[PDB]
Formats: sequence, structure tokens, C-alpha cells
Amino acid sequence: RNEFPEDPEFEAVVRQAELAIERCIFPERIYQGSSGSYFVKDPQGRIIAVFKPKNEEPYGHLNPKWTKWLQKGTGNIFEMLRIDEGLRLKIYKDTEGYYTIGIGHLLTKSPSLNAAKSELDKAIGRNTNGVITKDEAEKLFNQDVDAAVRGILRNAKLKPVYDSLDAVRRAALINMVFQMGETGVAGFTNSLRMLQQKRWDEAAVNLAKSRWYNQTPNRAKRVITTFRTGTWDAYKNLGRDCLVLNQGYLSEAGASLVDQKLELNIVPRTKVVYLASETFNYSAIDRVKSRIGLPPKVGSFQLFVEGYKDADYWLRRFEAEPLPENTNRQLLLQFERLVVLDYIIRNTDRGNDNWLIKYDDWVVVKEPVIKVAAIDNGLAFPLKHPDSWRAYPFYWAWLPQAKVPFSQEIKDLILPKISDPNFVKDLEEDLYELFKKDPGFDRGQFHKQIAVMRGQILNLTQALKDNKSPLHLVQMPPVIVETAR
Repeated sequence: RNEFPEDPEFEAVVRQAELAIERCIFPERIYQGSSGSYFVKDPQGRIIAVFKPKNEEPYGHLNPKWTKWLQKGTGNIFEMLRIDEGLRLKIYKDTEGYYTIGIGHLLTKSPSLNAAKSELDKAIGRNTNGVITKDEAEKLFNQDVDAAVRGILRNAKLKPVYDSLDAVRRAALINMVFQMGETGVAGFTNSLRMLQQKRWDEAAVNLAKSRWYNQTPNRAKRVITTFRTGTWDAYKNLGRDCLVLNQGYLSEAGASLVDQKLELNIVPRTKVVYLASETFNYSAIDRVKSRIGLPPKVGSFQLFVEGYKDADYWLRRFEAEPLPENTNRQLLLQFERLVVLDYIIRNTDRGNDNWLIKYDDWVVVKEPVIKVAAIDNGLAFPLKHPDSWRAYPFYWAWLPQAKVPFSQEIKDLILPKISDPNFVKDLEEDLYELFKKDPGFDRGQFHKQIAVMRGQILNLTQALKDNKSPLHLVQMPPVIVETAR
């Protein structure tokens, strides 16, 4: 159901896309991405668009690279525990204060370091002097995994639950029996009944209350959601606690929405579009029912623009052979729009590869020589400000152009809009109408997104009024505007 009466030009392109698929000219997947990005083509084979299905997103269920991981099933227990337990080659104390070594291997509960050390020589077969190798630790690791697996199947209370769990949850239960051991996990008897009956939101509360979890919550919460959601998402990107889990396509489209309203026109038109292409990556299930073909995938659909190179490419040339003032001033005006965009949507990833430049008494306006396209916007709209601004900065801030004070021209375009609360309200409603279409939408998550955005506008407004530069703008302490309810 793809229709866009507001943008008949956009719709026409989409119809060429579909029709081209019918004729078996399929969108081809870019390898120069690292996700599910495709080049949409028209019946003549030309590239009209870039398409990024939701489910092929880096956190996406159907991403080809991480499908192999999903094949493993329980066998991901090795990697799963490697992440939680880490690797150390010399004796240390665990969270409870007990002597540990290698990968989560408990030597003893004794306070004596040589108890642990004696016990360690037994295991390895030599005099270790408290230091082992990577391989020795790996050898301990397997046995401890085996011991866990054994512990579960040898236990009357534990085993039934385990057999009823899918391959992924099973791995989670092993995780527990790895940390607390057989007997310890069997004191959870409540939750095991529940887990067995398949109620996920049921058990996830009760696991929140244990002698366990309190000691190691950072780890514990990682399992609870592996039980609840039956997926590996908590072990993927647990450093991007700044962004929503799998809504990049909406970011992409949202960025273009914002651009439209602010009238920046640096963002090639991007909308939510459904497509089916034999070239996509589908579940085995889906593949079979096609023999009534493949279902449409939901994704971001971004128009393709020609004549552009990477920002880095042009500035390199402009540094050696500086543009004439008037041309160079067209760059600067394009740059501000970018700065306004990224700040408003709070982009967390913008490099010199992420935006593009093109360098070439009347009723009509002379063409611009220079023009800026802003691509790859799916990493914006964070739930909150990054913990360390240095990790997720605004890169262009270190460019010399960011030192130059905001032009009156941009202020005239943007200040009347962002000073008008009914504009910002309308803008928030439009974003809501976009984001809510996602099955995994959460009203509470949304409010935080809006909060950052409302705080960014707050900062930008006063930056523009004071005629501050872009650089001085990002030095302004980040804020959020939160609704109390």
C-alpha cells in the first residue's frame, strides 16, 4: 500500500521501482555498506533510489551478516559467556569477592589466594604461578559449559523447562547455571514454572527480584531480555544505549521530514516505502510460500542524486585552490543548513563521508554553483544525550567553516519557524505520525526523543539570536525538555 498524494513526484519514482521489479530488474545490495542497503533501479537499469529495509538493519533480524550467528542456536553460548565473563589470564576476585580466573571460572570460595592457586594447578596440570594462557582458559571454558549443560539435564526441576525452551532461551538458562551453578538456579522454582508455560513478561519481573541480579545487574538484565524477547539484541550494540534499537529507517525518513518543514532541501526525499525484491534477504519460511510471491518489506526509500562526491573530496581541493569569495559563500550557506539539521535531529554519526557536495534583472534565479546533499541519516533521533560527547560528537565542529558566525539569511529562514511553538508542535505531530506506524513503537520512548529535540531547538534558537557560530553552538551544554504528565 504505497501512495503519496502530497508528493506525486515521489510516488512516480516508487511506481517505476515496483514495475522494474515486476520485469525482473531487481535492486542490488551494495557491498560498500555493512547492512541491508540496496540500489533501486528503474526498467532501464538506472539507479533511482537507495533502499534500506527495517529488518535488514544492523540490529535487524534479517541482516545477512548476523544471520550466521542466528544459525548457531544455543551454540552461541560460548560467545555469549565470553562477553559477560570477559578474559583474564591471572587470578582476580569476582563481584562477590571470590577468586576467579580465565573465563568466569570459579576456583574456590576460600579467602586464601593459594587455595585458588593450588586448585588451579590441579585443573591445568602444571605449576601455573597464578598465570595461565589463552588456550588453557579456553580449555577450562568448554568444560565449564559442559558442566552447566550437564547440571541442567541431571536436574529434575531444571530439565523440563529447558526442553520446552527455544534454542535461544536455552542458552540463557545455561548462562545462569554457569554463574550460579545447578543447585542455585533451582531455588528460582517460581520462575521456572512460568518460563515453562511460555509467559515472558511474567518471569522477567520475578528474575528482577533475586539474590542474583542485585549483585550483577548489568549482566543480569542482559539475560532477562534474552529470556523475554527470545533474541540476541541485548548482546548487540550495548554501547549505543543512546539510540532506539531498530528504527533506523524511520530516522532516515524523519530526517527528510524535518528538512522539508525547515525548507533546508539538503536531504534527498526519503519516505517509508514497502518493497518486494527477489534479491532481498528473506526467512526460509517466507521463501517457501512464494512457491503469491515474497511479502513486501518495510524500509527507508531515499531518492538517488547524481553529480555529488564525498564532502572530504571537495574540501581537500578547495584547500589547495580556494574558491572565489562568492562561490565559497555558497558553500558556507549550505553548511549552515547541515549544521542546523544535524543539531535539530541530534545526529550521532556524521563524518565527511556522510554528506556530499556538488561543484559545477530576470524572472528566474540563477542556478547555485555549489550544493549540499545530506545522506545516511538513520543514526539520529537519540533517546537521550551521549554520556561522553567526545565519543559521539558533531564532527563538522572541528572544521574551520564552523567558526564563522551564522548568516542573517539562515536566521530569516529558520528563526520564524522554530520560535513559533505551533510550528514545533506540528513538527512533533508529524514525527509522531511517522514513528507510530512501527510495530515496536513506544509512547514513552517517543517522549524522550522529542525531549532531546525540544532541547536542541531550545539551544539553536538562542544561538541564532546571539549570532553565535556553529562551533559555539555545540559548546552550549546539552539539555532536554521533558513533559511531566
